[PDB]
Amino acid sequence: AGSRLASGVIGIAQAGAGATKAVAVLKGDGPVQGIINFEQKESNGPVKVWGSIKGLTEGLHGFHVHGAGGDLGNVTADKDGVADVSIEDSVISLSGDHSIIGRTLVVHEKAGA
Repeated sequence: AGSRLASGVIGIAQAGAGATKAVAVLKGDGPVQGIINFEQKESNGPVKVWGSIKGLTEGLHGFHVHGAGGDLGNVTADKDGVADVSIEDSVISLSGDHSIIGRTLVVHEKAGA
């Protein structure tokens, strides 16, 4: 039994004079679905990750971008199976050589734990 993932590619939403936005539509097995937004005002600036994921078993779930420097820790799903996400991370970026744009966001469907 290898780990089942819900995942989605991180796509560009907007550009500005430095400001970037991106979205990942997460899709997995059964009812697992979510939308995760990413925002950065300036290059090399902190990245605000926010959104929510539904259909997850209650508990912790591995949550990260597939690739180097892509660990965002875990998200916590409540008894409804809903995990609200709200992280600010300066490791990841939406520009440069390690831009998470075009890379795949994944969440472990197996709880924590």
